[PDB]
Amino acid sequence: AKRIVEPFRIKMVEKIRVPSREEREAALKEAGYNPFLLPSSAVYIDLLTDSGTNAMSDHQWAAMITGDEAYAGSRNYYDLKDKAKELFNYDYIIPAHQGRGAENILFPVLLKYKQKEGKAKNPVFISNFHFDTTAAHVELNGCKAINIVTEKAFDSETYDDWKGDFDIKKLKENIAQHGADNIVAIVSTVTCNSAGGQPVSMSNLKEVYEIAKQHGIFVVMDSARFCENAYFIKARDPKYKNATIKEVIFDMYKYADALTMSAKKDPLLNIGGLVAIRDNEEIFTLARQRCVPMEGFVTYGGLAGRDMAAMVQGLEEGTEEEYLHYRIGQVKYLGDRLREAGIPIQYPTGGHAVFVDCKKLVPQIPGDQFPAQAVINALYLESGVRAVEIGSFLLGRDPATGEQKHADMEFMRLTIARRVYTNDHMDYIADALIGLKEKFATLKGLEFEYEPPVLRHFTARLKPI
Amino acid sequence: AKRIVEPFRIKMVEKIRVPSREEREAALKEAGYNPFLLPSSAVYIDLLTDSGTNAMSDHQWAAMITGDEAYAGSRNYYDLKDKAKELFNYDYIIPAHQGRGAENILFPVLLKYKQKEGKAKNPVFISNFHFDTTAAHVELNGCKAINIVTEKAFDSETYDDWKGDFDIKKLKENIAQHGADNIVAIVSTVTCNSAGGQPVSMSNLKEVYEIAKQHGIFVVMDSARFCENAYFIKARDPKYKNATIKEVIFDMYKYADALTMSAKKDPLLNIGGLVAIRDNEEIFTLARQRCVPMEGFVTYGGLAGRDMAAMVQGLEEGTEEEYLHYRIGQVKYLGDRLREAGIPIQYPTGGHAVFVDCKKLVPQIPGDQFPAQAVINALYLESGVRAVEIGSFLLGRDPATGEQKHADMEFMRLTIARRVYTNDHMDYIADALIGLKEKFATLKGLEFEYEPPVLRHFTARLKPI
Amino acid sequence: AKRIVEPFRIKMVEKIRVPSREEREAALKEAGYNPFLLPSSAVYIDLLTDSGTNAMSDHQWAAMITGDEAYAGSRNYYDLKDKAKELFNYDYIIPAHQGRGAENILFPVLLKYKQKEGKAKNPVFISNFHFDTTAAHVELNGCKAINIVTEKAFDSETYDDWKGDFDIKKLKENIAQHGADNIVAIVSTVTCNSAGGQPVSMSNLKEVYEIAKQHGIFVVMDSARFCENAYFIKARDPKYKNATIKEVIFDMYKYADALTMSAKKDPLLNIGGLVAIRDNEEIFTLARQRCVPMEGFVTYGGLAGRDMAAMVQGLEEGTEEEYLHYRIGQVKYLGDRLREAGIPIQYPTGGHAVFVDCKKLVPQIPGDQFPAQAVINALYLESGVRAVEIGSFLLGRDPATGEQKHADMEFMRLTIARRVYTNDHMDYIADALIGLKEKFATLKGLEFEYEPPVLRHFTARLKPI
Amino acid sequence: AKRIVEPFRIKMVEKIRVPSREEREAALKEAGYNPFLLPSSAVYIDLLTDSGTNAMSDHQWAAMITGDEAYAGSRNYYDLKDKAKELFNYDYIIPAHQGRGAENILFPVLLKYKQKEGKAKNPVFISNFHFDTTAAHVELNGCKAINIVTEKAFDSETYDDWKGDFDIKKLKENIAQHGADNIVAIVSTVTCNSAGGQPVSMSNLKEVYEIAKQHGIFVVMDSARFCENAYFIKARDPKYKNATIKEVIFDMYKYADALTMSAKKDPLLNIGGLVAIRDNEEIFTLARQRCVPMEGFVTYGGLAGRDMAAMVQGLEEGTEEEYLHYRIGQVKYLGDRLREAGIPIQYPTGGHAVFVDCKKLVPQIPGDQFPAQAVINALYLESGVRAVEIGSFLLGRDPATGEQKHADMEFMRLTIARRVYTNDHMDYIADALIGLKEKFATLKGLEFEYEPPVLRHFTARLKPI
Ligand SMILES: [K+]
Ligand SMILES: [K+]
Ligand SMILES: [K+]
Ligand SMILES: [K+]
Repeated sequence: AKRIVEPFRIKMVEKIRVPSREEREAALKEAGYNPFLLPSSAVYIDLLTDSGTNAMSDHQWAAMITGDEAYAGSRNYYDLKDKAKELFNYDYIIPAHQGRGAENILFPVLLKYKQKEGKAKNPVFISNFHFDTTAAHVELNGCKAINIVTEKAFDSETYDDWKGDFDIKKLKENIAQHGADNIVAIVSTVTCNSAGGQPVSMSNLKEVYEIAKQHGIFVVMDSARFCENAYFIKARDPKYKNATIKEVIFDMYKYADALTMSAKKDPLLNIGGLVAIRDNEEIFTLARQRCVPMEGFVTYGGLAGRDMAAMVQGLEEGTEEEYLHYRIGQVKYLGDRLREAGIPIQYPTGGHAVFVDCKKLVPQIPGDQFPAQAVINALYLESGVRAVEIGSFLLGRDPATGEQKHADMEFMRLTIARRVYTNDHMDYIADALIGLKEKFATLKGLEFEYEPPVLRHFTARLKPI
Repeated sequence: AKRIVEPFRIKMVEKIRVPSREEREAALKEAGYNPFLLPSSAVYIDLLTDSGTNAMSDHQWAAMITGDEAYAGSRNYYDLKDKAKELFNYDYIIPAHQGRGAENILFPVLLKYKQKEGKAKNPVFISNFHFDTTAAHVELNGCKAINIVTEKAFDSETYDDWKGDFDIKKLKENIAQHGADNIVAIVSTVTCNSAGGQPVSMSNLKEVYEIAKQHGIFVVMDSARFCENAYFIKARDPKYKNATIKEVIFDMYKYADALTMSAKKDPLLNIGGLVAIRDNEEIFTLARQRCVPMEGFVTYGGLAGRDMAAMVQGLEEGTEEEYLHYRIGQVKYLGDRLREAGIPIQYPTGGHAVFVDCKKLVPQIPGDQFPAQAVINALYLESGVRAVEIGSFLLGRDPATGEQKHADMEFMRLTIARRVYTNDHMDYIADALIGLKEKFATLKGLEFEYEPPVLRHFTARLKPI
Repeated sequence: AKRIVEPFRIKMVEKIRVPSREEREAALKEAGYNPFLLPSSAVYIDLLTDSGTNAMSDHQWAAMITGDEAYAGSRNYYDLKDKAKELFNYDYIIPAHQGRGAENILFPVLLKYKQKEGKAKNPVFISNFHFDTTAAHVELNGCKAINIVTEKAFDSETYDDWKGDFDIKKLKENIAQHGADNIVAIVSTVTCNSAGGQPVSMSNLKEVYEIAKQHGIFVVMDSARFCENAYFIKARDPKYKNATIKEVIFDMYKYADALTMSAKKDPLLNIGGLVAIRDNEEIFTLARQRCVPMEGFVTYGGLAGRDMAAMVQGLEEGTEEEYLHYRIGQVKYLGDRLREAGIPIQYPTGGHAVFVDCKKLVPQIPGDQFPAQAVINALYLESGVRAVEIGSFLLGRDPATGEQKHADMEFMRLTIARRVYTNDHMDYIADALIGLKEKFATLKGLEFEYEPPVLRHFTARLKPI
Repeated sequence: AKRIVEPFRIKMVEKIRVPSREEREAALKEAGYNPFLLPSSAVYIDLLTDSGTNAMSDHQWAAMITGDEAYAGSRNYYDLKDKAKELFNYDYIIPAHQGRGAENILFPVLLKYKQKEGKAKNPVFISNFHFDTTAAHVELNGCKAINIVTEKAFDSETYDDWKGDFDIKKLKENIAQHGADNIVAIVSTVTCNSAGGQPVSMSNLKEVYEIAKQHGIFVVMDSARFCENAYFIKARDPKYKNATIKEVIFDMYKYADALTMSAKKDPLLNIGGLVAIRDNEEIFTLARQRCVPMEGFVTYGGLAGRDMAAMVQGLEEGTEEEYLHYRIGQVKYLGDRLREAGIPIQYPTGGHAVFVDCKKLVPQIPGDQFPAQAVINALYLESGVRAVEIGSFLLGRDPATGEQKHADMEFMRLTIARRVYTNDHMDYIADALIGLKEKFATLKGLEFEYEPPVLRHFTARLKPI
């Protein structure tokens, strides 16, 4: 396992504490054995997500201080528009308060646009893998969300360079089965979050786009982690070996017609989103009409002018290679410490998180007793570290039978915020999990106390068996 | 006119400039004669709105610096929940990125809840006056928005203590006409924005609520300007003469079942919103489910933890009587300067803006040629001041005929941001408007250089006749 | 009296409060009838000084966030060096923590340098008027401080364009009487602080410098209020009518060999000082050797890197003409309000304060009972405003007699911080003083409760007679 | 070597870069082969000092935003006064812009006070080891500075718990030789900076004070690193094994009459100093009289109000045992990596820095050709790390001989700022120096290209022999 040194130094700290074992026990109980309900004051290292918890630089804070709060025509709106043109070569932007706000603005518009023509009678969206909010917006607008990530993604321990790739065969099959008239859009998720933050190669992006253009399908690049994706392209694709990260990004965006982006990820913010449209003025116009009632006036889109200013600077900092090398090498370091100790993970590690296969750690716990959640709860009780479940607890029940939907993998996600934790915090997390090796055998499994009909993952209360 | 001194001093300034008249001319020329498309660098004093342009205190900025960005369970979410309980006595809160995000969360849920029971077959919402985003969410959810503000509001020059009051007779008629089963909710807007920022009295709020409860109708308090409303109750209602602002606020919230709030207004923020629900756990639960896909996870609701922290401090600062007395006395000063010089305004002045009747100043320009906007542009070319048109340009066309709807008022809104401008900036606005008197007579009227089917006012290109 | 509008708007406020009469009585008593000993919490509007209490801009605070804290070689040290070259054309700088720190570095060095040659046997310093700290350093180094300001300065009510000028006849007499060999340096104070913030004309600066260079005397420009001085030159000297403020500044510094500067005045800071030397490398080298033990390493001089960064931005903002016009116009507005009510002031008003000639207000109080201090205390008690005495209280005892040294003028200085208070705060101050008109005759006078041997103006405890 | 994990996480970063070798070479050349004249932009990791380069917390930054800039009676002045009472039990404070400002205020006053009695005819100061500025102020006031640190301090590789201790026998001998009447003060430096940041034991501090009080000698505690000293007492003295850090601190200050403090060290600030006097009101009054001309008015002492506010919070954070354990453990980590690799260091490591012996690394370079500076320079050329030479280049020339003074040691000081660098930056430094091992043998030595008289080390330009 190799530690990579920060290409920055610390300028401001925030105190963190390890609550006592007694305090953690009381807190977990109070939270109904569901870490999502814990107050942040009961957490030492928080690995719930890499969304909006990042540390900004002094230049981002400085940009906030001088941000223009004007209701219309903020200076920072124009700077953001120029930044999006510089990075992606896209001519239109609509700021949004966060990624799911950008989805909310654009997706209904793309459906309406396909329907206007008389098409989209049985509308679907196709993606390598739809993130949870993205799929939620697809479904709320009456469409079907289809995921066709390569099957190499489901082979956890086997190394592959590009586990976020679309399965091209399945794409062609879906187009023939549903008809191009029913495909509202293809959503290319970079990096492919739900497959473990695995990169999509340039040639796969290009082939997907070429096919889409042969059938007139609109392509949207879900870009929360577009920089981590570009780093991996540069690291693993010989063709981009000597290219700068911005060159890679520039080529990637040749293969989409628009982007939706959570700026809470790669652009190193605490809040913020964006819609950028390459050149379709009609889509831009319609998306602006929806922006007004849902997010805000079109030159701020539900953000303070200081957050647009921070976004402009964060977009530049998120592309820097020295930073990306360190950031992703840190996630790899954590992954390697775990792997070297016999803990099974998705390998290789993606850009922002390490996924631990809990099935192999607790064979005695059946899917429906949430084995990944039992590991997470033990980790919490043992170290004050908060991780999140990507398994059968999250998957939920089959609506037709009302039975626990079958979960192929029982993952614990160790999600890492950008520029917040050092490699010694990474060692603390790895030692806590390795240390549970002889406790895994005795873990019991959990039951429901209160099971909500929807979004159970977030508020269900549980109890050990 | 009486000037009231600031109960604070200046700690940080932001530079503003009066572009040269040719710059102004060039700018307005280039903006297609429509100030909602000017960049903020073309503006000297901005009076477009009082939303999100406020100046925060040093305690608000300090609260931002230590705000908790945790994804779940932020410390500032708990502080906000306690502050809402303290101010309104409401037990449930859902943060939102801004007021229209709170409307988007709650309104669909209220409709579904009324329909769940089998009711709401021809659904309507009734308000003293629906703000523009509020009415847009009502209509987007297939409902009708009915406004029943007292007719005293339309008598501009005649003083009345309570021009934002609901007409109780029209309320009872609407209930009988539509049926209580069709009334999804009553929306009490305080202050009554669309009537000129005019207060709703405590006895009117109470009567509306009592009637609503007889019929089982849910009442929502649209609270962007609740503190300005409470100041006016304390100033004009003998019953609250010796009460504190917080006591007034506490009594007001006994007359609603929930509130929607743009925290960009009275709570003195640049971004931020809130949904608070008094005690209906089921509505809370359903609103939480909608919050997730639209705004964000339920403990941050599309806000950075630093903005929840500023919001807690801002809610406290917004209730301070000395500040409210100053703030509202500044708007009354600008109004009195105008009134004393013979410019007709809605009187008395509301909490946050001065409304000027432009029909009376440019009689030769008919509604369809935009009298208010020609006043607005003139005001921009002469002084760099950007005001907003509340008239024929804003009213729009009637889709049935494509007929320019008839406005009964051609207003110029002079909207004032909190703690940003001095009484001297107020004298600059008034003198510039009083300096136009000779030119009003020679004012032309504008034509459309480019007109859009929706967002007219935001994006239409116009040209002088 | 004419109110001039701010060329900026407010971005951050600081709450201020009027303590009750009961609190003000208690506080003044506790501070032994000496406002210098009051806590800031017992003060409403603070007019004690215009030093370090200014309001910075958003660009100044932004500059502080990215400031380089490096011990040696800070980026901001090089920016400050380039800024001093740009403004003054001086090639060497030494930062200092504030203006008396710059005096402490430079004055000892100039003495030593004059003595090295065998001169300076009975060393003196000559100025138009030595500020208090400046004279203190002159005396601490065993030298005599001589002040030769024009006699027009002592004629309060009679207008003169240049009351800070040096009396050229007295200069030539002093050179002849002491000998050029005994004159360590001439100190040109701009504006002339002790004369009421009155400007020194360009032709007087030039004449003084030409004379100094005939006798080989070193000239130091005490520059705390160099921008206020430059504004007055542009406003009153026909030769600079069309010049920019920077052109005026560039010409003024042609008439000195070095400068000492409190950056807490015109450069708009809360802390900060500077030594700049035109071209004498030897003086620079000696001043750098003294800087090390007294202030800090030579590339920070007792300042954080964030304060050097703010100083670079402040230096530029302090020169803006629209800001100086407003600022100086605010001080003239307060002075004109007083003059129009028959309150005798130094006229015309200087750049940063209004001086109220208290000998005329309180004739019944003789110097040694401190007339100006009697006015200040009554003003404090009546309004919460804190001002400062520029009279016989400050003048202190005669070292020969041990009795009250005789005082020319008995002034009350109303010192105005930059960008902090509005013209409504000025009205407040003027109205409180004007409202004391009838009380002036009966004012009792002051005795000592405790008199410190030196610097008694800062800590003496006094009692009302 | 053991890595200790941070008891905080990162909230703001500052980018740092490793110049290229080319750049590195160019820059060092341009700088005259001397790192005290390099600009910070040519440095990757800066180990010049631990003074004022620390990272503050979010609570410190927040405290700055609400700091009171009042000229007199700032709220923060009173908070600081209470804080010094709480920590040290001292009743009087005088803020100072930094530690040498505090020395400048107090030392001349102690001299004068001893002389007032007719004593101090051949005045001396005695310390375990006077820091450089401290000795400079002693000498500038005509006194002799005597250092009597235990001889255990000069035995680099031999472990001793208390290498900063005074040699009590030499103390008694010096008192007998000079006479108590000539001893202006004893200065107890904690930790003992010049001995390598080595702690002074409680029992040594107590014994020194007891002896002083018997002779009537005033004791001053030089407190820049009082918290690091307190940590070591708790770690190594069995009597304080279960005491809190604050208890240890409280006891330490029982053994002094006053303190001088650079708050740029343990209090975690970028600027700031303090004078605190236990109970001698006369010393306090005299020190306040000198504070006025040299530093500022007595309630701010040359600091902005925001820096006093940060100091109050910094003083509390610098006492936190978890932080101190991490901080001191990080220095120990760096020392253990060097020692485990065979690099000779002062052992055990002190609180804030690692001292390396370059005499043994490059025996082929005489003292006069600068053995430590050639390690530093190559260290800089290979890694971009800047350290400070504590040896022959620092030492100078004997005043009466004028030849290169004999340097006992040829120490490279690796000084570590608080909360700025991670343990991976520590590895980067350890690796850079370890990887020089082979390469050391070929090092040449350096001569002067330009050697200034008394500003040698900061200024001399040098070249390689
Ligand atoms: K966040
Ligand atoms: K805003
Ligand atoms: K200050
Ligand atoms: K510093």
